[PDB]
Amino acid sequence: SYPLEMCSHFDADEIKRLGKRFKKLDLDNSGSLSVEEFMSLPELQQNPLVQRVIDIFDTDGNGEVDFKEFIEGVSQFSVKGDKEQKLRFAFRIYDMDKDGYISNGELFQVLKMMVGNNLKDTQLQQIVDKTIINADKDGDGRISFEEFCAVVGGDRVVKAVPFPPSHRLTAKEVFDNDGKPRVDILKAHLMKEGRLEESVALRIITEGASILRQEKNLLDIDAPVTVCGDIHGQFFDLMKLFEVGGSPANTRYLFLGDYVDRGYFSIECVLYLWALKILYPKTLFLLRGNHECRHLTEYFTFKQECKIKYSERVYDACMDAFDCLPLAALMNQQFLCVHGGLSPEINTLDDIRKLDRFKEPPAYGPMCDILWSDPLEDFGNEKTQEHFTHNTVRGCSYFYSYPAVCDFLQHNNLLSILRAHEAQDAGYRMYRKSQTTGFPSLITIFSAPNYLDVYNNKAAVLKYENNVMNIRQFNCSPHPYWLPNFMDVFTWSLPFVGEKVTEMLVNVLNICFEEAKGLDRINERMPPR
Ligand SMILES: [Ca+2]
Ligand SMILES: [Ca+2]
Ligand SMILES: [Ca+2]
Ligand SMILES: [Ca+2]
Repeated sequence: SYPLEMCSHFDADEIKRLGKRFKKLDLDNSGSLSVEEFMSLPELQQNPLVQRVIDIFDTDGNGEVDFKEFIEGVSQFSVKGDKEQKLRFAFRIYDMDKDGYISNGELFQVLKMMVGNNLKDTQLQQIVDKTIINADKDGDGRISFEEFCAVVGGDRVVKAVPFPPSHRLTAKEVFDNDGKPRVDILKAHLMKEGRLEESVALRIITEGASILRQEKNLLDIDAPVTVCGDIHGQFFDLMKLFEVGGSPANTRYLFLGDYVDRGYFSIECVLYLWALKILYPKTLFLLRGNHECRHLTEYFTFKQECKIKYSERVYDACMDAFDCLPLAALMNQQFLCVHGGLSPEINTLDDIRKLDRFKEPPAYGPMCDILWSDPLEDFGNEKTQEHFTHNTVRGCSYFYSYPAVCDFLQHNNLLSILRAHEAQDAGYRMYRKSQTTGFPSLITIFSAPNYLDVYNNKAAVLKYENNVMNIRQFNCSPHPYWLPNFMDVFTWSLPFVGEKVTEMLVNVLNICFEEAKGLDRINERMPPR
C-alpha cells in the first residue's frame, strides 16, 4: 500500500499494461521475478542473453527483478532517446561485475555465451585479445565506457594462448650496425604477432623498394633456384615455405607475386620478404603480381590491415614499393617467369624491357596482360579459339591458348613458362607438353596451402637443380584468428546482442574439396574501376 518510485519514459497507461505482463510472469506472486520464473516462457530458455538482461535489470543485486527494475529496464529500450543510453545499455551486456570496466575474462565469457561452439576457445580468446589491444588506450588491460564508445562508434583472463607483445621493435633491435636487418629477430617477433615501429617498418619498405627500383624489368636469374607462386598474406605458411624450399642464406629465391590481400598477415609477409630482399639483394627476387597495386588493395583488406596495424603511411609506402617490383624473369635462359602470362603485344623478351613499369598497373596493355592473362580453360584441346581471347573470369586482359604459348616459346627460343595466378588443388599444375621438347609448355605454381582457410589445397614450390624441376608440396600450418576484415569483437557481436534482446522483450506480447573455387569466383575478377 506504499507508492512506488521509478524513472521511465512510459505514461501511466503503458505502466499499467507492463504491470499486467509483470504479474502473469510472476507465478509465485512474490512481486519479484526470479531466474526460474523467467525461464518458464515458450522461447525464452533458448536465448543466450536472458541471463545477461535479467542481471543488468537487477539494479539492487538481490538476484530477482522487482517491478521498478522491470519497468526501468524495459524503459531503457524502446527509448528513441539519446544515443548514449543505447551505448550505455550495450556496455552493460559485457560488463558482468558492474564495476564500469570490461575485463578480458568478462568479454570472453559474454561472447562465449552467444557464440557457443561455432568458435574454438583458442580462437575466441585471440579476437578478444586483439580487440582489447586496439581498444585500450590507457594500458590498464580493461575497456572503459569511453574506450568502448570510441570503438563501437565509426586471474580475470582465459590463458594459455599466447598474448600478442606490446613492445614495438626499434631500429637497433632490427638493424645491425652495417645496415642489414636481423631476420632472426624479425621472424621471432612477427610470428608472435608483434609489430615493428612505424619508423622501422617504413625504413624496411623504402630501403627495399630502392633496391627494386634499380633492377631491370626482366630479371636474369640462374639455376639452381626455388620458384614460388602466390602467398596471399599467409605468413605462417611462408615460414614453412622457406623450411621446405631451403634457407634464403644458402638458396636462390624467385617469387612470382601476390604477396598480399587475401590473408590476414599481408603486412608481415611484406616486411619480412622486403627485409630479406635487403639482406640478399642478389639471391632473392620478387616479381609483381596483380594484387600488388592500389586498386585491388583498396578493394580487399590490405589497406585495412595497414591502418589497423601501423598507419596509412605504411600502406602508401608499400604502394610506392610495389610500383618498383619487376614484371618478369628469364630463368636459366630457358624459362620465362611471369605472374600471369602473355600479351598479344609482347612478342619478344625485348618487348618486356621497353615497358615503363613505375606506375599503378593500367586496365589494359602489356603491363596488365603480364599480370592478369590466364590460360584457356581447355588449354591444349582448342577448337576454334584464337591465340588471345577476352578473359571472362577476370574481366580484363586475355586468355591465351597452347598454340599462342608454343608460338612464343619458339620465337624467343624458350623451353617453358612458369606462372602462378590460379589456385590449384595439388599446389601446382602442368599443362600440355610441347610437340618437340617433350616438356610442359606451361606450369602453374601456387604456394598458399589451404587457401582462404577453406580450399583445403596443398601448396607447392618449384626447385630447379641438377637439370631436374622438382615440385615440392606442403600442407598448411596453424595461424592466429582474426574476424573478417579485422572487425573488433563488439562491432561483430553487438548486432546479435541487439536482435536477441528485442526477441526477449517481444515476450512482452503474451497478453491478448575445392568447390569453394565456385564461391570465390566473384573475387577472381578485377574490381570495378
Ligand atoms: Ca515472484
Ligand atoms: Ca532486484
Ligand atoms: Ca568489469
Ligand atoms: Ca582501459
